[PDB]
Amino acid sequence: LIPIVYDIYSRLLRERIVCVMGPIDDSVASLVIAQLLFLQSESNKKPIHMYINSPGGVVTAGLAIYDTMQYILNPICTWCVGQAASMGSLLLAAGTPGMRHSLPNSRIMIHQPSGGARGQATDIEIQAREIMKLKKQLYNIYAKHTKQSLQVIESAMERDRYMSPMEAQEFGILDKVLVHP
Amino acid sequence: LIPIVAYDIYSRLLRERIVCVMGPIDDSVASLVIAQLLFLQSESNKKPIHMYINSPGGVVTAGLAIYDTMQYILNPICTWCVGQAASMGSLLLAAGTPGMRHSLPNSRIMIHQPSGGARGQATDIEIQAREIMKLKKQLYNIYAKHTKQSLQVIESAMERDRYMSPMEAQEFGILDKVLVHP
Amino acid sequence: IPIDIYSRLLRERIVCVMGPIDDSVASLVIAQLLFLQSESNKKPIHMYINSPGGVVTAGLAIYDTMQYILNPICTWCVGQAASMGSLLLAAGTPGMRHSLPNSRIMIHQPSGGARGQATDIEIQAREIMKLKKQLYNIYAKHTKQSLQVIESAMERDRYMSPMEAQEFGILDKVLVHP
Amino acid sequence: LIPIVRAYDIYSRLLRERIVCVMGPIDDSVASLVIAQLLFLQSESNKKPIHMYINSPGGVVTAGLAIYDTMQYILNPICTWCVGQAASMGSLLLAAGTPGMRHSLPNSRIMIHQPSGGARGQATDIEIQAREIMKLKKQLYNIYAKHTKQSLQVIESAMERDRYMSPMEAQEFGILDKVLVHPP
Amino acid sequence: LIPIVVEYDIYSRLLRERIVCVMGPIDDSVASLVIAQLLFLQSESNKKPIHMYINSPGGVVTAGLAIYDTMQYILNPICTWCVGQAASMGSLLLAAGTPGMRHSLPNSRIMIHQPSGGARGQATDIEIQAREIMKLKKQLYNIYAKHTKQSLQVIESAMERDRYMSPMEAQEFGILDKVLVHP
Amino acid sequence: IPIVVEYDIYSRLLRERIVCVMGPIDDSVASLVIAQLLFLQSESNKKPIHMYINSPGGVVTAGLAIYDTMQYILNPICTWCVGQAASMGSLLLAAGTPGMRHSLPNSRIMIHQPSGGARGQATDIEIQAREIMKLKKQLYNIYAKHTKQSLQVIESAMERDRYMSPMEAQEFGILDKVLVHP
Amino acid sequence: LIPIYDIYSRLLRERIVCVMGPIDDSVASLVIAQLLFLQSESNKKPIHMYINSPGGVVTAGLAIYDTMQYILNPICTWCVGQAASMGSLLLAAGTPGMRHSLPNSRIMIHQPSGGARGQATDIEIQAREIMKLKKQLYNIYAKHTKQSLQVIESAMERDRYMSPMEAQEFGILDKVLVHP
Amino acid sequence: LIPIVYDIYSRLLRERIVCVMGPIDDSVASLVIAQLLFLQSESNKKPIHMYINSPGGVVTAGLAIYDTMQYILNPICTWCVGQAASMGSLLLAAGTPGMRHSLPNSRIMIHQPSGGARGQATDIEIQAREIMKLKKQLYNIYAKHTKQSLQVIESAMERDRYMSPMEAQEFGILDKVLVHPP
Amino acid sequence: IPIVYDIYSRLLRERIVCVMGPIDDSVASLVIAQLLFLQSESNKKPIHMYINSPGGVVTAGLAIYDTMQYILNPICTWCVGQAASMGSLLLAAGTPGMRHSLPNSRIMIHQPSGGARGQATDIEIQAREIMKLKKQLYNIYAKHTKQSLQVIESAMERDRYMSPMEAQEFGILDKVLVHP
Amino acid sequence: IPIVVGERAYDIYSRLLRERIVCVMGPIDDSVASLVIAQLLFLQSESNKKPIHMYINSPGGVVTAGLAIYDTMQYILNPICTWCVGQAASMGSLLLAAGTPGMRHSLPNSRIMIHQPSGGARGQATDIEIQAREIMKLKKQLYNIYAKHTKQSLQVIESAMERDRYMSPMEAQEFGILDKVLVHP
Amino acid sequence: LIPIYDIYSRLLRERIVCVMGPIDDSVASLVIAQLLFLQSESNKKPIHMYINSPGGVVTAGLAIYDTMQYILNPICTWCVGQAASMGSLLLAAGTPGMRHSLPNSRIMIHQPSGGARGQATDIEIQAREIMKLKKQLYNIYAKHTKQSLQVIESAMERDRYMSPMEAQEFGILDKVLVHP
Ligand SMILES: [Cl-]
Ligand SMILES: [Cl-]
Ligand SMILES: [Cl-]
Ligand SMILES: [Cl-]
Ligand SMILES: [Cl-]
Ligand SMILES: [Cl-]
Ligand SMILES: [Cl-]
Ligand SMILES: [Cl-]
Ligand SMILES: [Cl-]
Ligand SMILES: [Cl-]
Ligand SMILES: [Cl-]
Repeated sequence: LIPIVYDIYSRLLRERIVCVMGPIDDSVASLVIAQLLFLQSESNKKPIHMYINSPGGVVTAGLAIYDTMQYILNPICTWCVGQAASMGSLLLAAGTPGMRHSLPNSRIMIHQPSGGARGQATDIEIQAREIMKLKKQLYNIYAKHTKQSLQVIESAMERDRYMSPMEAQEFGILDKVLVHP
Repeated sequence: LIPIVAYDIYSRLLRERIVCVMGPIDDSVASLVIAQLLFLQSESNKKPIHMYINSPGGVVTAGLAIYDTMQYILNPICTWCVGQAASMGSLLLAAGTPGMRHSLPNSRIMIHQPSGGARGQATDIEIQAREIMKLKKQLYNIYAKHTKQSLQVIESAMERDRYMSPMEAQEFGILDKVLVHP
Repeated sequence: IPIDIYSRLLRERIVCVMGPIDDSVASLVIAQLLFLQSESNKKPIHMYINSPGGVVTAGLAIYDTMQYILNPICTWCVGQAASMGSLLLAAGTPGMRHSLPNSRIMIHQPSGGARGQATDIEIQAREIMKLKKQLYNIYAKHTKQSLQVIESAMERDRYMSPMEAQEFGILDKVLVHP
Repeated sequence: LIPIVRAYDIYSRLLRERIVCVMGPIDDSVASLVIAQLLFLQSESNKKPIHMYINSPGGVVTAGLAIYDTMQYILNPICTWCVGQAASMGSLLLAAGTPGMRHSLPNSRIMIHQPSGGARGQATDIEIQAREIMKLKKQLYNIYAKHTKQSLQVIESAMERDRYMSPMEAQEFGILDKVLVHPP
Repeated sequence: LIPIVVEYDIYSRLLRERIVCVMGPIDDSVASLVIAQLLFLQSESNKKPIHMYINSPGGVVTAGLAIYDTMQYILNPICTWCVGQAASMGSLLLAAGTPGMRHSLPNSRIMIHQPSGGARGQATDIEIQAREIMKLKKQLYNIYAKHTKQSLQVIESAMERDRYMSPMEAQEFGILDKVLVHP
Repeated sequence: IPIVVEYDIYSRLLRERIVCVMGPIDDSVASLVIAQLLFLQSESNKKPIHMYINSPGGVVTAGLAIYDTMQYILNPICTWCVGQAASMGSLLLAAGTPGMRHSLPNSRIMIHQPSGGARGQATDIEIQAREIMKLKKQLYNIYAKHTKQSLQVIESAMERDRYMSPMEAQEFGILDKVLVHP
Repeated sequence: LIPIYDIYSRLLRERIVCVMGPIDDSVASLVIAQLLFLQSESNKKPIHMYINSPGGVVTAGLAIYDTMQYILNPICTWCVGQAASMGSLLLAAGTPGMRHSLPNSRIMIHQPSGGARGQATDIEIQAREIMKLKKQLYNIYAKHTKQSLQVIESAMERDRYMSPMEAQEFGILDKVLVHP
Repeated sequence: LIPIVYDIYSRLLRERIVCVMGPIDDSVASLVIAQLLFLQSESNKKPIHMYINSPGGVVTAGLAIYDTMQYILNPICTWCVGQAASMGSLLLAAGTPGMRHSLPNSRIMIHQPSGGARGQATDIEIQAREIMKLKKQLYNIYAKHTKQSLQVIESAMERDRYMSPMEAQEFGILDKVLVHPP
Repeated sequence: IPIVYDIYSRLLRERIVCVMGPIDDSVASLVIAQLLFLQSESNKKPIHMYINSPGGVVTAGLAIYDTMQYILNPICTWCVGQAASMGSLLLAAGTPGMRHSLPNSRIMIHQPSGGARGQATDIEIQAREIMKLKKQLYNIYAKHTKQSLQVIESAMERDRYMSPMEAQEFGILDKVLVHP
Repeated sequence: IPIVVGERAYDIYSRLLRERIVCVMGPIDDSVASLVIAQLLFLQSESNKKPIHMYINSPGGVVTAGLAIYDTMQYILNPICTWCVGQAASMGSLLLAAGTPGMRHSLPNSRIMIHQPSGGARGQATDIEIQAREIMKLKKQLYNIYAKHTKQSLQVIESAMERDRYMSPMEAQEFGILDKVLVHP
Repeated sequence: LIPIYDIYSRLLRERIVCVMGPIDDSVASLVIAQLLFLQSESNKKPIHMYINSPGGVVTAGLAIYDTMQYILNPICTWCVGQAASMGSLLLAAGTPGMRHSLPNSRIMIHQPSGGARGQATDIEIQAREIMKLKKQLYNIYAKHTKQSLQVIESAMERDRYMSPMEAQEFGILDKVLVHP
């Protein structure tokens, strides 16, 4: 359940490896950000490996991890394992250019954000105003790292868009579809 | 528990051309009220119909359904507020025939903007958000039509929960007479 | 439901206000009182009260109907007439408000709830005080008491015996035998 | 909870006036009653028109199609009256009325949208159920295009998302014929 | 709420017209009511035809066989009318109608599939319950092949998974006779 | 539940001297069947009684209660199996008048030993277990009486769940005729 | 579970206080305990406070606010992800010139929400204190944001979301970081 | 409770043993992949032993463990203990050719993946295409390591296919069926 | 729970594996991990297995049985309290002559139980697999008790409770020890 | 649970186990019986001659769990001193009487209860008969064990354990369950 | 809610046993285990017992009482907050002249409560036992408070709350503290 060799996630963290597993929420985001700032505080040069196997989660939690990645001076090497869907695909695409990897049988999914709203009509319009702001804010972030136009981003993320590692490499999400070290 | 006079107490009133809108208003309550308003119209298209309101409100689409049926039928409608007429219950009180909108002394009228919910993708949130804004402006135009107020007064008053006494509701234009028969 | 005993009493112009009082109970009571007024606006109406209380707006709805109809209303407290049940007992026609010897009457300020933003809570707190002032003026009107004593008595739960409620002005006669 | 007006409830009284009420969510229970009422009204007369009052937020697609088939099958002219709202399959029943007899109230609301559903099981069972919900999608689109007199391209474009319409917009689109303010 | 006529609920009013409604899922409660109606209609007249309206997603297999047996037993010609959908045992009752008297509305759909069930207990009880379910599967396949005029090899390959059909496809398969638009 | 007028569909069949044993069999169902059988005997002790069976079984004491009343009344009883007659349902099917036990072609009959529970002290377990073995032997003698089988064949066939086709139940002695047509 | 001390304690050794998730009496007690521990180390060394909170109890937020102002150390507030409700107050409560935010973060300000139950006298008592908290928060916001009381009233009447630049113009934060 | 020697699973990890026990989800997949990288960092030449006793689980979690196995340079010795079903059988076949073992009374099961889909018809078609892609993706992986044609994999995995260790060896899933170490 | 470092780990030093409580994939994985660890420490030293299990998952018990037969170490099985269902199979799987039981213990054997749900095709596959497990368990009991299959089939058709003396006569254990 | 204190931390029950003290408190199930049996075997491995102290404060529990502890108590060569604290009911009374003769003690206000075992049975009639014979064997098995250690005849045991039989420490000594009734020094 | 060596283990090092919260078999077994450990350390050093219990199981309170009276160490009972039901019995069970209580503490005594269900034979047995427990508690209270059995019967017939001075006069205490 938690092997000791020092839990198994710290021994990799000692090798400068940050694991992003399971759904992404404020708990997972705060742990990843705390590890990114600590590894930067130890060195501003050594690269940071980030293993991603997340089906998605909260949008604010994904942007919190994204900003911390795009703020630390260290180059981040993203490694997609199993799957990187929803905000997990953004963290995979937000890696250092040329250092974004994925395994052969992985799968990447992108889609527009979903949310909720309840209250008076004035409160619904305010909350719907921010959901559409996050939608276009995510579209600008994806178009920045994938080198795609906003038209292609809006057309592809209107629905759930699953991609194979080769389909994500050509789209601009990752860079290398590894088959061996 | 509904008493028997054979009918129930509400049907004995329905024979006297009396429709009771008591309690929360949803699809079930609106469907029953509309069915009664059309059955009373079939008996006579001239005899006035009396509507008693003791409703805290409910679904906006259900309240608009009753309002449309009230304005659709050519029968005169006398509205009677008992206890309280809040949310859509206040709209049904003001939707009566001009000059036939009454209220008891210790009644209470509350008006407020509609509330709702929305969940789904960002595209679905926007579609449902405007639709609530369309219902909000649709209610504000109906209130301004029967209360003879401007849209600025309706918007400023119904931004929050606006409770009114029968005198304040008469001064605002919702009801016409504050009855007192001691 | 014995064959309907409440429907039989209504034939003799008797409206029973038993159990708690909510929007459903008030709707039935108001519908019966107006039905009895449509038959005759002169014949007296008997109201049997055995209620532990309930929603305030439901009690005010019954009260306004009681004062609107021209029929004399004889109130008969049986067992207990607490909270809004005490108001309906005192709202009867003066000289026609009765209570059984071992019954009891309770009066107290209205209670409620409020939740939301600081603006909505202020609006709801405004209205719960208007109901408190409105109830005190109605109790002071029918019990022939001043607003000072009504505020001092209804600040907490105030239970009264049929003799204490008669002296306080809630009811008129404490029946021993007919 | 229904008033009693020999005695019957208010819905059974309207049924004697040849009025069927489709009010509330439409499932198999509601559809069967509506189909049973439509069959009984036809067995009383094949010429007298049938009035259908609609106040439904929608429901099961197979339930709405069941009512639609019975509406087109029976020989009686069907006057559809939208009261309150006619959303999802309720809008299809409104547009399924006799041409020229589809009415609505001025503040009513009409919504059309593509069908939804679910699928669970093996990959083979997923593909079978998925192809079925796509056949129902194309089946609804051809029915809407038939009664709204629109092209398939317009129907496919408008029903991709939830499409809310006003009585004036639903009249322009071809769902209803006239928006009534008073009895004609 | 079921509406009331005054010639009496709407299903009781149709029962006097010799119309039995098989609506919703089919279980022992629904099957027993349909059987009680069919045997009452035969006692009233063994010559007058019985009409059966079907709008069922299916249900218990034993309940569907109970209705099918009563259908084939009574001497009355049975006109089956599919409204909405006739799936699982509902498609079997639709095919169980008198030949030439099996109809369906245009936008209906018919689904057929092999039966499903459960089994739990000791290994001896599992083998008893499994053999009985397999006997029901072969029993249904023979009934379908009898009324659809198809071969067992066709029935075995079609009902292996869920097989949805349009009224035109169901007519060609042999489940119903006529697809009706206007009478 | 349908209604006739001249009355539910089961009450209308009872006027034709038909008793329906549908669904599970518990103390409630057994009491109704026995109340109808004794009522049908009070009308006529010589006219036959028809019993339609579509039951998966239930409580054994409830099945024995119906069996006792069936054998006690003087009326001949024609048992008709529709759908399935399992557990005590097969016992009521075999308890019909000899030569008047029928079944539809696709019906299914099952027989099995009784099941139950027992909880308490060791003394209570022994008493409750002894009564279950008495019910088991009491059922086996009743089955062997009406099927004309030996106790051994009844004991070995009912050790596990024994499902039979209508032809297999006719050969075993549970029913007499497998009707493909009236 | 949490990666090994632990990880938050490591950042505390670097004088970093993390205000993550909702804010209640338990979270406020931990933050105040960490702030008092960092002040016991030194009375002038800067304390860093990273915020990623959707809000929470108002009384718990005021507990953190008073502790932030009372301690002598300069507080460096960093908005990560979001800082809504009381989270924006703690973000704006930082030392002037030391209130930062990430580029894609978001700030929300709104009047306090609560509840009241009981009799009319108890409803009126609890309704007063909520109004007092509303003016108390409005005075706290107007102080650090250097805005007028009318602006704070019109802004926090409904929910108001702001980008890091919009909150910098309003007066919540001071510096908006960007691509290094 | 896990014993203490560290825990019993950590002492085996010192002997280069990775345990894939119980159902497979994202939590189990991450721990296995993390343990496989610990053994690779210690040595790229030393073989890794992976004991499997899993009924299966999430397919994406099984593909994650599969990719790490094929990625690392270390030879992997898969040992089927108890059962290797669903993705557990794929991990058993994913071992290095010639190093896939099984105990005599183990049980191997292969079957096509299962999933769910809900939403609008457009969302159903998108998710249905993905389930069919996972189906053919697993079929090509099984065909690659079992050295079978795609025709055989489709027929064998259309339903739940249970295999004895001797049958799974002939099918190509494992290599050796051991009783005692030879 | 008790420390001496649990009490079971202290026994694991003395090459003692405890199989107590219901057996599932969790218990089976722990037992196999202990058996593999004790084999790595020594291939000749015997392994003692104390059994107090009411049974459980059949595949979990088969995983323990195969691991017992795989390792080269002799395995002494000690029945304490009860050894029922798969617990009796592990008791009989010990090294011939090293299968013991306390005097007031209790041994029970029975055919496996399971479930099946789905289409008629799926029922037949799962039913065929349950019957394979039944014959597989029957061959294992006749493998260690040296009884004929006719005796194994007739005894395990129902729940067969045995005393330690009866289980020794049947061949499940070898010694009934009152004192060492 | 508190802890005490070459520098190991000991929970309060391990500190007593180091003094060769096994605590049997609360209900007795497979989990409790497994821990007690594990502790008795550990204390025997340290020394097969030093006495083992067993404190009992149990309301009872599973019969097979109590027999598992009883057999292990009789198997190990170490003399076992049983100390009844609070109450020793159901199987707890059997463990109190299972101690070495002359070393069975009890506190003044303790309470000892004995009764026949209870159980359940569900399934077919054949399964009910099998499970009924098995609880009957356990009943006779417990009666023979009580009659052995209390030195009472089997008939006295059958008459006393038909219902719940509560005893004071003085009554349990006269009956033969314990030897010494401690008297507050 | 455990401040770290935890705070209760640190007090046990000073020979202080805490009896907090309700008293059940779990609490009684811990208190008895601590009293036995503190006796093995020293038979002469006094043992301090801090009591803040609302009461609980009677057999659990009798177990602690029998352990307080069996060890040779003088027991100093210190009532804090409340000592109700069996907590008051353990308070009066201290060494004569070493029973203390804080000024605003509260002592409550009451007859035992219990349940009963089953046949009429089982009802009489369980009721005859709860009366023996009732009379047993009455003898223990009358022994340490030096009151008569008739006074204990009348006092514990209902819930009898006492102030620290009323408990001292009744015989439950010895000294009502104000300062050490
Ligand atoms: Cl970077
Ligand atoms: Cl009008
Ligand atoms: Cl009056
Ligand atoms: Cl038509
Ligand atoms: Cl026929
Ligand atoms: Cl007879
Ligand atoms: Cl500061
Ligand atoms: Cl490899
Ligand atoms: Cl071996
Ligand atoms: Cl010994
Ligand atoms: Cl002492």
